[PDB]
Amino acid sequence: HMQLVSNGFEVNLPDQVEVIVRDLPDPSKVKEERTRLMGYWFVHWFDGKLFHLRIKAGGPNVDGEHRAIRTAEHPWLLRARLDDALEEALPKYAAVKKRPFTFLAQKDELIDAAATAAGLSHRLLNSFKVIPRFALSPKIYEPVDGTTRVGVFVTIGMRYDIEASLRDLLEAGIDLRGMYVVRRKRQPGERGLLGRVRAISDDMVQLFEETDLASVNVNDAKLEGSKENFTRCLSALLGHNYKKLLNALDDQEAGYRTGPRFDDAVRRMGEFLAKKPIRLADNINAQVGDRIVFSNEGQARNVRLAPKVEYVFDRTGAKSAEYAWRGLSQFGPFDRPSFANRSPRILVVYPSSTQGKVENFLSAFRDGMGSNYSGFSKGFVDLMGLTKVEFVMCPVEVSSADRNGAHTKYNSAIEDKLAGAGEVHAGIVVLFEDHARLPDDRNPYIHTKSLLLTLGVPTQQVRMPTVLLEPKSLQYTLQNFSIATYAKLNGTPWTVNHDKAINDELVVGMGLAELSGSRTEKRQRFVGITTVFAGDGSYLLGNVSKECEYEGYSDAIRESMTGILRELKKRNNWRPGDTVRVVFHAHRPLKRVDVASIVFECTREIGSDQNIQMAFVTVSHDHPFVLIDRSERGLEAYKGSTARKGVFAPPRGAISRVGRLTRLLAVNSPQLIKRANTPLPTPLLVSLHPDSTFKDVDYLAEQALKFTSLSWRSTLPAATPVTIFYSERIAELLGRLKSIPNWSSANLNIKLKWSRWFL
RNA sequence: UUACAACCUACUACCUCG
DNA sequence: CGAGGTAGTAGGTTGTAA
Ligand SMILES: [Mg+2]
Repeated sequence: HMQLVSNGFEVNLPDQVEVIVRDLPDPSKVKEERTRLMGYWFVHWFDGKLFHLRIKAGGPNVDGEHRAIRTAEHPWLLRARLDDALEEALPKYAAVKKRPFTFLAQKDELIDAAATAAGLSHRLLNSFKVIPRFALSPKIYEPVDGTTRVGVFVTIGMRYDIEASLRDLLEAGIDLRGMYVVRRKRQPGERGLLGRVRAISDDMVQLFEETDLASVNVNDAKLEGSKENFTRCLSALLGHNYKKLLNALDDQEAGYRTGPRFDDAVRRMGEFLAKKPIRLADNINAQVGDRIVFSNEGQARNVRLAPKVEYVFDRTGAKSAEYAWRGLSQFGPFDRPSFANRSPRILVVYPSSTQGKVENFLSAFRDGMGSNYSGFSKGFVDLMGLTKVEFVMCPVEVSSADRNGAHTKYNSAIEDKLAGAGEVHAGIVVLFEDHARLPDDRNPYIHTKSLLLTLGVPTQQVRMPTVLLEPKSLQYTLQNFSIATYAKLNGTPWTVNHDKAINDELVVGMGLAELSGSRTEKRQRFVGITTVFAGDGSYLLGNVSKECEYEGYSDAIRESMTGILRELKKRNNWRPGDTVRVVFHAHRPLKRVDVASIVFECTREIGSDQNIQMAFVTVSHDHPFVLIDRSERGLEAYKGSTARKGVFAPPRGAISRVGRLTRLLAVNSPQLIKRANTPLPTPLLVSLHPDSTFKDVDYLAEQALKFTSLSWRSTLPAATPVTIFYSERIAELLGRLKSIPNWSSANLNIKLKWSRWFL
């Protein structure tokens, strides 16, 4: 876009500050000196050295060497001092966090405002609070390459908090049983979470899944400020008015979170922070400047709009579209000419009592909903170019009220049905809502997923509330169910475009899952790996991981890359002088040492005959940056609407430069924004590891964008590139399956090698 | 567990450097 | 093993399907 406005302001800083520097090779002394010199000096440890900035005349003295520190060369000093000085600039706002300074609005409280707007009241409602929370993050950025500056970035959220005495909630007739409670006050490094409520007898809450002690005094504990606890309290207290409160609260928040309202709030924060000089030290001021923009003015080259992603439906490119569903329904799937299994046999496993409902869903899915539900008129068979689909019906004698034996019944019925039947190529498993979230030792989702994956049969499962959706929602659910089921059968629904530049490119991602059976039990880490290859004008999904242990994960990345390089070379028969590029994706940066051994081992495997280029990229969701497109009017929220959605939301594929290694990428355009009250979106942050030998982060941001469009879980694009997302879905599944009796990964790389079984 | 999206809370980690 | 900058991951509730 021409000009993208950020949520940050320039901070005009002195061009240098004098400081006193002392060697301190042991960081553990810092906390003793910081305290010792409180109020008189700001101190900061960097690079084995203690840096001391005099904030005011007279107090303990410091020894060391005098140095002048030039802000252009070492912005880290004054960046850290700003964290404290912003706090000091706002003495009437109490820090609820430091670094970044985070604080509450003085008066605004939205429960009260929503209650008033809805016409509601209840004696305990003043004890439920939703309060705007602002943070001010000083960040280093580079308008133009080689030149640094510090800006202050403004972000807004809401603190949800339930102040109510547990005694008063019990006495007003809310059932506290099972609610998570936290300490009212926390000490330094003390935990918040205490456990769940078993009972309140006497002056004390009895807890289970406790973290430390098994009981705690009513007055030391509060319900955690979760949506679960708000809904459970307020629905009980307000009954059939609860809906009115909710819709009105949604309106209040929109007043802080939509584009023009966010923009206006950042404006007002800036004007407040600007009104005075912000003082860094006794005789040293900083000054909050203009809003930071991302533009191509005056030899800055800080923004671009990537072209639209093309959804690709053949090996050439004749058949492309801007949207997955419109492409698919028009051309059929990318692999239609070669797809091997025109007559899939699909086992359908379901509670016997849901038979008529399951038959209706199956008819809709297979044969279509017809021409009044135009999102899913024609059905899976014609959609995908198949000859037919045979269902093998597997009813299970199981009740929704059965909490302990549901998994056993599903599995027995599967075994018994399969033993007679011939080959089945996939299954659909239909699940009761009350079974969906049972613990894994008795969960029918995971037990049936396990048994059928062991047998080499991918499944697409579904809950009964989904089976029963009204037809206008059901059409969109059948789109997504269809896309994943076809992919489960080895199909390639679509690919995404790329330009033929170098002689081969491999992208590998890694994803984490952190699993436990409850919130009070320590999570265990598992990983997945997903690979994607450049093909002939479009990107192709490779093989995925079958092992999921987190320990050794850098070696597993290295092993995946070196094995695939070796096989890519044999296949493509690279010529002397060809260039091969390897890109890695994750939600965190790799270690420098691991980058070194990966590069070493990939370079040794490829050999001296080819050039290799390697990039290591972090994709970040939660950071302090927001992009505002003031040109964007937004769209009508539905047909004929004075309300707008995605007002000020940058276009999808907008790429802004933060610094040499970092870009912001806008993914959620007005079209994709859900409703009028949906907030201004945040972009993803794309960061290139400094040790990368391939350096074009613009190219890597556009590539990440394309990979969000490659998901076969949905017609709509994913939140993060499939290299990472598929890996998280694999890690979660494989880490759960680890503990399920009789699970074996043996078929994962045999019957299921081309099955997208993890979608 | 059709999904996409938003939010909230809780939990802690990750990388760097010495 | 700690300073320092940073933000990841899980699970719940509600609205909507480029
Ligand atoms: Mg799925």
